[PDB]
Amino acid sequence: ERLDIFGVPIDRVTMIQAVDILNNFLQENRLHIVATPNAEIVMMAQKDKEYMEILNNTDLNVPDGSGIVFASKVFKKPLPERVAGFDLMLEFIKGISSKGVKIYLLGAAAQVAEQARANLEKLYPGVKIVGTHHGYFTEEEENKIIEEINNKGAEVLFVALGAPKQEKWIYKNKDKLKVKIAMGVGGSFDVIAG
Amino acid sequence: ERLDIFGVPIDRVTMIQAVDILNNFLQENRLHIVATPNAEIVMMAQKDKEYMEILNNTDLNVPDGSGIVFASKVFPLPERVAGFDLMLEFIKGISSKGVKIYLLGAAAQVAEQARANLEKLYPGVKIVGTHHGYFTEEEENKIIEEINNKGAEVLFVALGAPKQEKWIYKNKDKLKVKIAMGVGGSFDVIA
Repeated sequence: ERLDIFGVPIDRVTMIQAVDILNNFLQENRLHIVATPNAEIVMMAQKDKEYMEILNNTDLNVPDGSGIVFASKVFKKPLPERVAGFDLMLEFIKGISSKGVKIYLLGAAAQVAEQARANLEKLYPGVKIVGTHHGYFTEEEENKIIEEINNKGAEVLFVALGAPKQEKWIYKNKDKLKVKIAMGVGGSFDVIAG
Repeated sequence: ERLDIFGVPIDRVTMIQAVDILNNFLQENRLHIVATPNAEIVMMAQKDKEYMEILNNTDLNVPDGSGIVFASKVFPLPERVAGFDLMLEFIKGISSKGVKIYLLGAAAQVAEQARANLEKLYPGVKIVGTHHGYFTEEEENKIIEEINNKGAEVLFVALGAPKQEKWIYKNKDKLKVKIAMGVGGSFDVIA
């Protein structure tokens, strides 16, 4: 089920299998941490012990980009396909948009997650995005942000802070966040906000 | 020819067109800066004025990943391209042409392992030198001099965005290469 790319475990999953695993996570009443490691993240983890530890403690590590798939070719069972973290997020949203799954968007500059919300509502009619908040917050602002996420009863939280900040923030707040899925999505809100 | 994605100019090119442009850059006696902007880079450039300036002064910006292509759907980029595949496809073509390549970046012996693996993958490839990326100021002088003395034409900079673009741009008048391109974690995955 998993392969090791320089200490980083990667779930041997296709896009469809990753979406199915995320849907199954919604049936388990606990926080699930999802990361999408790519070649850049593997490189970063070699120099960042804390990041390497987090990546070894997530519920699902979906491969992102081409580089990580190429690295897996050394194995008898390589990674089955090239997956983009961006496409995984959209495909997962698409499926839950008709199920009433409460989504929270946290990250990017002022009004970017609001614009992303407006655009996702047009793209996926019926999507339930319960709240949004910018990603250039201090540690002081953090507790009020987590309280709003929890008060709105969010089931899925997309964290557009960029790697490794997004994984580190989720992991540090793993016992505070009352969501079922927390997933780092990097620049995904910016490109949907157009 | 170029699309603006939140201030970042993106060359409206397919992978093959990008490879053809890079081949043509080898015929021009000047440094060409190549970046592969993705959604993450676009986001970084909104808060980093110096990075935004560099991305507006590169010779070629090839789209990387799905997010940036999705953003272009407003009016689009012809295809989803990975910067990693662009690097390999460009190496593949120049491996039989004697084009000198320098590998700079990544931890300890990763760049040298990447060199060994590229020599197996593309027989005839001319990688004249390698160096790790966690270098000091005194080491930069030695690296730049090695790059120029060995006569490298193509430089792959595996330092990660924005460090890779910033390092190339700061040293744009020191580097005697025809192409300098940031490649992120590309050496690690070839090693």
